[PDB]
Amino acid sequence: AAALSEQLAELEKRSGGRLGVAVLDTATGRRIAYRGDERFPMCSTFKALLAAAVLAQVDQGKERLDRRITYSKADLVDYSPVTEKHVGGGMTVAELCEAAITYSDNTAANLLLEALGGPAALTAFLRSIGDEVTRLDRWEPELNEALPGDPRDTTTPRAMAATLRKLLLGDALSPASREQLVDWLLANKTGDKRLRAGLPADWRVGDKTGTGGHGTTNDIAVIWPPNRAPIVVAVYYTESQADAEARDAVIAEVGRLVAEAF
Ligand code: NA
Ligand code: NA
Repeated sequence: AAALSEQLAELEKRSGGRLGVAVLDTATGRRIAYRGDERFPMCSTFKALLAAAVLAQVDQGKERLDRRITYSKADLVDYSPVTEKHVGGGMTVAELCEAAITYSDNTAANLLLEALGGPAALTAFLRSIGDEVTRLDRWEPELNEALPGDPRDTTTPRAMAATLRKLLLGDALSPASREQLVDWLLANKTGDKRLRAGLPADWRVGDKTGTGGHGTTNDIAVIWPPNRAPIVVAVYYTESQADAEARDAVIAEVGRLVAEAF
């Protein structure tokens, strides 16, 4: 037999690449990590944090979810499945948050960054809620480059699990904004082959995925088993030589290992 952290090490060994995991069981405070303090490229997982920062502006009376943002075809960057349909007519701030979170729409994220004040404003938001580790440096789509050894646009699994707990289950947002943020992650459409695929069917998942260069596949989540306190799980996987479906399977296996331990 072996501890969960040892099981994750064996998963890493047979999969190749570099795997980072942090888990927090909020019932007990049980915490476990594997490469929990190493930096990993966030890729789209930052969009959960971006939406939170926007909601904090709403909480402060500095932004409105129903504000309509009009843009142009010149704004469209790689991978924008929702915003590329709304150059005509635009989209509201809420719709952009939903697109960014549930479809990993890259232009939506840039438009929300523009509304917020950019990557330094998002990073400042994170410092203000006690995350001294996570950093957004670039805009879409360059922030997905995921160069090994590059500290730009990175987090650690422990920092991200702590931040996601703070945002979805903590004091950072108003009750209404916290509910809205949870709502968006519960509605995610990009995660069915990742953590969700390894968890029992009646566990409820709110998650945000990330995908990038140098074989990067990520998934961060708050998970509610039936009639039980939530578990926060952050998974970062990079420097893999495996194809996208195989990397999804690595994350799904982390989910299964977590479900078999907890
Ligand atoms: Na910790
Ligand atoms: Na593939």
